[PDB]
Amino acid sequence: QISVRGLAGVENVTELKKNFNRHLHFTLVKDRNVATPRDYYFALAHTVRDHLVGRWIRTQQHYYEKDPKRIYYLSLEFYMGRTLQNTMVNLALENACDEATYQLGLDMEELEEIEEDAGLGNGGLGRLAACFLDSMATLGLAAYGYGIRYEFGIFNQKICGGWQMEEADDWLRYGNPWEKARPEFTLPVHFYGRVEHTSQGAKWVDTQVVLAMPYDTPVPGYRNNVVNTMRLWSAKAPNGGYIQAVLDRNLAENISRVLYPNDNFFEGKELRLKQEYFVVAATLQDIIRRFKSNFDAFPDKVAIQLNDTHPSLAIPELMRVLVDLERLDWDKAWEVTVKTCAYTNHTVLPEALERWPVHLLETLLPRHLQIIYEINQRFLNRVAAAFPGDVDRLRRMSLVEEGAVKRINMAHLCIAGSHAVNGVARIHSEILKKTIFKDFYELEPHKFQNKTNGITPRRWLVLCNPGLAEIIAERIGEEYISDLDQLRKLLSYVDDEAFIRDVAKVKQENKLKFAAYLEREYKVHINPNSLFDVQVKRIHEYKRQLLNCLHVITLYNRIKKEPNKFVVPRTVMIGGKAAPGYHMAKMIIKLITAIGDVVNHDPVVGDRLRVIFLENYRVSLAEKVIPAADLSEQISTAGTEASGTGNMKFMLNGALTIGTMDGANVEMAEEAGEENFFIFGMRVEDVDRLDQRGYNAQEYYDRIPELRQIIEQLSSGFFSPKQPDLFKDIVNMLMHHDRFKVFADYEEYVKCQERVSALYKNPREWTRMVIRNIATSGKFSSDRTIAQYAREIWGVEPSRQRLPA
Amino acid sequence: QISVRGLAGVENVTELKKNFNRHLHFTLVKDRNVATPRDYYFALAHTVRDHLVGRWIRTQQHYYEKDPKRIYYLSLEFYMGRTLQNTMVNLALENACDEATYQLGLDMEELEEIEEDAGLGNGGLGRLAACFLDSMATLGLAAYGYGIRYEFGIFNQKICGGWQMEEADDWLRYGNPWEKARPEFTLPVHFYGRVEHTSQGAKWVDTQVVLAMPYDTPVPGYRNNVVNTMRLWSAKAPNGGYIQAVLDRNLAENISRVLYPNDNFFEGKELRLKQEYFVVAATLQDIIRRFKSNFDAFPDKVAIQLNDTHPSLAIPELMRVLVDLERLDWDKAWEVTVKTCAYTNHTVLPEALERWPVHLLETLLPRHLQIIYEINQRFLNRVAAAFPGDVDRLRRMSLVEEGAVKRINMAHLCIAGSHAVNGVARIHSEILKKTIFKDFYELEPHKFQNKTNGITPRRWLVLCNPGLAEIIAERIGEEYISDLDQLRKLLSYVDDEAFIRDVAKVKQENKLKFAAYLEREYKVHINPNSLFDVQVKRIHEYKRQLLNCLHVITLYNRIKKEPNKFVVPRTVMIGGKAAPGYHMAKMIIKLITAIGDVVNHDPVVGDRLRVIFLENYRVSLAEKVIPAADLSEQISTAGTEASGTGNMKFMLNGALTIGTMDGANVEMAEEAGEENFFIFGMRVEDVDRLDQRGYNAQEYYDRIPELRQIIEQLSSGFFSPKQPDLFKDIVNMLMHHDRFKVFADYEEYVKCQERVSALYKNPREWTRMVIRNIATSGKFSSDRTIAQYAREIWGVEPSRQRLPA
Ligand SMILES: O=C(N[C@@H]1Cc2ccccc2NC1=O)c1cc2cc(Cl)sc2[nH]1
Ligand SMILES: O=C(N[C@@H]1Cc2ccccc2NC1=O)c1cc2cc(Cl)sc2[nH]1
Ligand SMILES: Cc1ncc(COP(=O)(O)O)c(C)c1O
Ligand SMILES: Cc1ncc(COP(=O)(O)O)c(C)c1O
Repeated sequence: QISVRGLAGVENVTELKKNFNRHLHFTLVKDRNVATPRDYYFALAHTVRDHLVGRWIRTQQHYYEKDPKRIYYLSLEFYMGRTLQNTMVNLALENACDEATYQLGLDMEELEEIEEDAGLGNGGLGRLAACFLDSMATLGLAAYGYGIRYEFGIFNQKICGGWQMEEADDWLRYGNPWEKARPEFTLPVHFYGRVEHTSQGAKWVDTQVVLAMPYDTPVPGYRNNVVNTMRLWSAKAPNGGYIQAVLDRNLAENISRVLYPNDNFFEGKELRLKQEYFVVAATLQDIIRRFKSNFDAFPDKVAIQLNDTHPSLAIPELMRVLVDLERLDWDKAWEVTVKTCAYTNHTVLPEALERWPVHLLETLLPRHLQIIYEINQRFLNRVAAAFPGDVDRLRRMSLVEEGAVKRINMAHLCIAGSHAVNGVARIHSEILKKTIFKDFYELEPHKFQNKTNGITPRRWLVLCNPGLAEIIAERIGEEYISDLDQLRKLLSYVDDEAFIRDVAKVKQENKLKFAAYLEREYKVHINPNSLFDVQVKRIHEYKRQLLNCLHVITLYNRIKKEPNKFVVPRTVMIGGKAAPGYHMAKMIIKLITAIGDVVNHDPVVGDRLRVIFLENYRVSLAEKVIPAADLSEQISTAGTEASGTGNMKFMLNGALTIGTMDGANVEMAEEAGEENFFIFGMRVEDVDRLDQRGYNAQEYYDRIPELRQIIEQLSSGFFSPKQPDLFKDIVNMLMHHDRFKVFADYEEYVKCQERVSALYKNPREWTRMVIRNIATSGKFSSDRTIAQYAREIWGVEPSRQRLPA
Repeated sequence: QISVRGLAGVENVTELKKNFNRHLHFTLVKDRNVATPRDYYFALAHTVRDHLVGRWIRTQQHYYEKDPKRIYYLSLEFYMGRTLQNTMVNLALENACDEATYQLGLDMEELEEIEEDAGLGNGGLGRLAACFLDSMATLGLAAYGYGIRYEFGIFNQKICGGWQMEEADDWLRYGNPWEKARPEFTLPVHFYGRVEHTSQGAKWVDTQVVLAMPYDTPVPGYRNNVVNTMRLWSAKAPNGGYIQAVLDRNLAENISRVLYPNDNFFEGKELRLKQEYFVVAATLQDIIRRFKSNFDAFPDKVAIQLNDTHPSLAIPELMRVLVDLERLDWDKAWEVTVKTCAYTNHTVLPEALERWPVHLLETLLPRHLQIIYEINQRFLNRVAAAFPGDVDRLRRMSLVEEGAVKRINMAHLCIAGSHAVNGVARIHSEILKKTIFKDFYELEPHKFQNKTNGITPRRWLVLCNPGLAEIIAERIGEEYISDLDQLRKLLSYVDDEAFIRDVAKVKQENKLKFAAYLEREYKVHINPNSLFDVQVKRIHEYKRQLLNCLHVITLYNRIKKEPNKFVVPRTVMIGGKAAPGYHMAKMIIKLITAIGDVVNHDPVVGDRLRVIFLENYRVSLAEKVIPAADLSEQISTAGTEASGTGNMKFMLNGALTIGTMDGANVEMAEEAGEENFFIFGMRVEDVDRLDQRGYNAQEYYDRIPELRQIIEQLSSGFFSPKQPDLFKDIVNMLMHHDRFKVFADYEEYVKCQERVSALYKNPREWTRMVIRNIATSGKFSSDRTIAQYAREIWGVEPSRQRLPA
């Protein structure tokens, strides 16, 4: 069996079994005769959960007495996934549980498949939060994750008639064994009301209260005995007629009901604003109380990291508390606030920027608006002094945006109230300084940093790709698991026939296992001897699933033109959710399935090309498909993807990347060598030049016969005979309203895809290049990222020293 | 210590402690340093809960293989109270837990005070359901309780400015250690839709589904190793825009949200009808499936007991299922149904009768209405044949009621679709036959029975009055605990000086403990050397808390007239909830407090009379005040209280009763001797005679100067100087619209109260009479009642044989 999954200690197995059987009887109230695989999964989950407890108590108590600086990671999303396997891995219990369940006549992997994702995020930002909690525990940081316990996470996606359908993600249906309710640490949050300016200052009164009930989930570090805490707040009513009043409690409880499924788009829903304030206010009460267990030392004991502008109200909230309740002078309080807070920016796309209507803030959060105006005044006073007479800089830098409706720019608030501002990869971090926050960079250059994203090599290697983890371990030991730069040592195996063999063998095993999953779960058949070409990520125009579609159609039309000409077989897989209200994204999902309907049923094509849409892409599913992937599609328009992290997943798991010089793709290529990446298309510079003279898609259509053909297939109704004009909006958009310049990268992309195939025809040289990629993915460990946060922002030293027993 | 609470086994205590400490660590995730009394209560609850599990599995499996007839107790209410103490008592674990907690430095009674009531009932009917589940387990019956898991039970009553305020009863706030969720046994219930009459018969289609999620609570028998099941169903949504759709799931989930606080009043709310169908449909699916694990044998394997008309839809539901889904012929199905179902009637008051609008049933439950019309037709066909040409009997007996709005009489449906119909005490059961269901009794006399109510001597003696239980045990052993007629043996101790001493000593201890509770919990001071005179029960005109008020005012006015004349000191206590919309009941609560405001602050009165309103009367509080009570107020207007059961509580716990010849008061007096009860006022016969010539309260006012005085105190504003006419509605009602003839029993009552005092001045003879009452309360055991149900209705033999280990 696999040594990286640890020891199956004889007494450990015995004890595991005993405790499994104990929970089944006492916790589940079952005999082996009525018990289902779900009961078996939960008995395991409880048994495994018990091993966290001693460390969870010991860790938190150890922070109480060492009194290190506390890091508070505020996020509206934690995209956690399942936790059974992760717990076993970080606790060295995996092989032991596997044996114990084996002796009881159970298949542990089958049991793991019953666990529901905690899918309390939308995409990258949400998952980064999750990898970050993991890496902070593994680096021995006294770090707390602080969010919302959504009753419903990211919608369950079904595909019906080729179309996405949304169903509620009822993830707490059968209970959550991993969380611990702390109803005794419940806290009041206030909304609405108004401000009384009197004698000991301002007073926020006549508010409506919503209670915040914390639920704590354990966050285990990798084999270091550290167990940190994720605290997620749940909304509760405080204590028409009686019945209606009792039923109307739902209204306040709706605050924590459901994750907003808008990935990188701003919607301006009040219920969202309530969700943001809810998490901010409850969290800060916790931070202060725990601090108190004078505020000059506050930034020496407290860091607040803002995952985007979503918890940006933490800035006026802290000020409110310090000034109104603690009665600090404004200036004192503001020094404290800025040194406490730092802000992570995740995207440059204007429509994802949070700009809340002033009337809304005035109504829901009156005292916060006042405070925000006062912040603006003093901040623009600073601008004016540093740049005398520069009036336009003033209106550009202003927290307040003028227009038919006045709004507050929440990014501006964050920069003003934070000592550090970071982007999430080098290219993105620089553009913040150069253009989009150029003015702020000019006022305070020292605020601006880079922290290039990362993924945890626990989840994203050991967990999901134990076969790859094992052949690496066979060569270089297990230290790389929490020291991922050691993967560099694998470059020395690039001519090693055993390693070349094993790497290819591991990938083929992962492909077989994925095929089996699709057959099991969907009765979908995929050609195992095909290049698995995978684009998985949220469905957006900027991510250009449509470019991928153009290519797929290109391959189909080329096959039909020259049927007799050999092409490398491909299974092209696309997966990802569209926001329920983004019509275009939903049209693109349908187009993917509609291409499959033609392509996958053409006898002339047979098994040399398949196109399939992976339903319900989510963390658990990523862990299945990514280790199976040959080609990693990372084809955003240059300038549009701040970083990405799926890109990193694929690199770590033995896929080659086809991509643009966008986001962290650039650094990955730098790390591996551009010779070892399929880089294509416009650079940022070329996109800009095209914007200066204006993007005319018609030029590209008039000069490329293959593209012209595809577009006429779409228009004429070749991919929807029953509904000839089904795809007119997509055609119109591409021809006349394409913000992401799909046609401009078509040729370079198709050519680059030809090189991909060319290489794939040479298995040895494909695998050698893959080795060059794995060996060089170390930079993309989230431990690396978190240690830069710790040293460059939070001002804490990380550590991988074991806590005792 | 107390031997009736069992043995503190040395290894048992050791093990208890171990397991207490185990749960505190693994279940509560606490160290002894952060732990609160609430954590300590839950560690105990888990520790004690573990002792049910083996018996719960063993009991249910034993029913599977013995395959006895299953009893299904359908009730919209189970008024359970707390379960920690009850579990320890029935498991002989009380003294042991007390010692174990003692060795850990904890007071177990203090820990018990943290447990929230399961207050999922309103009053008598709800509590009878609870005593019944207990007695069925103790009699070894394969009995299932089937109801609704209300998110909110009976409202928490606060008193503010003398007025009742209602607050949500958030009883699941900190978790329910006692219940076990069975989400895997979730079931669909259908609403709305319409009927297709085709080929394999009718088809109910286009329904809206609400899921029913069962939660199972253990029901422990008294020391017989039996643990039966209470199954309570919780409403769940099945799987505007996305967000609103997810939020709109609340609407269906509102079905199980809150108990309707209408005690003995019919309101006609659709949400109520949904609650009734919900419980009926989910329950019957369970019954059928479990039966299947041909339907001629169905009544030999299934009894359905209907606790009032609330689950009366079980009758058309069973028919629906048998006919539409199982495709039995109508007649076959109807024979099955009638032999399965029996109906318990709880009140004769017309306004508590369920008569649902036909339009409502047509809309929510179309197929049920059809079936109900068909039932009516065939049933009235039977009437017509048995009573040819009797047309008015036809419209009187009809399930269908004519009027501006046509309704279905649910009582009529129950009698028609049930093989037995019972009242809840002898007098009530006879009046059903004589008058109110005279016509049905004449068609089918053999259907009509009596089952006089009872209370469990576990909860209502051993649990709540361990001191009384112990001195009884000292004389006659412990067999009486499940064989309550053995209390008769105590009549031989009526001249026993040790027993007389102990009985009085026990009561004084209970009074001290109650005083302490009021001082602790409310800083209310009561004179311990006073006669404790207690009227506790739901606030209603028929129960005549106002008569009690007249008396209290009488005593105050008599004191003030002759200050120097000795009177036996009294603390008069009134407690009970008013329905949020019953204005008059709410006015009566205020009047009680307002009398206290004058009386309790008159220096001339000092501590010789106090009037206090016991806030939040509920099962746990009954267990505190009833063992403390000297005088038990049971003063309903004759003819109006079908049985009562609080009356029985008081008799069992050493109070004397002042009462009318109403409900089970009559049988209690018969059991004890009328010499041993303070019986007063009109009998049913006198009430009737007064109705024939018309009740004129003015006569009573014009002939009784003391009454006249009190009424002028009310009118003139003596009990509300700030608001002189506060009590005008109460005055007007009593003078001109009194349905319950308060003035007609005033004189007899006041005189009878004089005899009460006369006796109380002779402690020995008071206690001897109390002995005569306790000794004769055996008939009022719910085991007795349940065994009559088992033998006379269900057709099963009860048993007190131990199940093994
Ligand atoms: O949910 C937990 N415990 C509760 C406590 C409770 C209180 C009242 C009623 C029932 C229960 N049952 C539990 O399992 C729980 C224990 C642990 C240990 C963890 Cl590590 S994460 C975690 N959650
Ligand atoms: O609530 C119980 N067990 C659950 C099972 C579960 C499933 C998923 C997630 C967490 C948990 N925790 C429990 O305590 C539970 C066990 C028992 C034993 C009883 Cl007797 S009454 C009773 N309730
Ligand atoms: C489920 C899920 N969604 C989104 C992402 C981010 O991927 P990308 O960088 O391709 O948008 C990841 C890594 C993932 O696990
Ligand atoms: C809390 C509670 N309410 C109501 C009742 C019934 O009492 P009564 O027969 O006096 O209405 C009881 C016994 C009780 O425990």
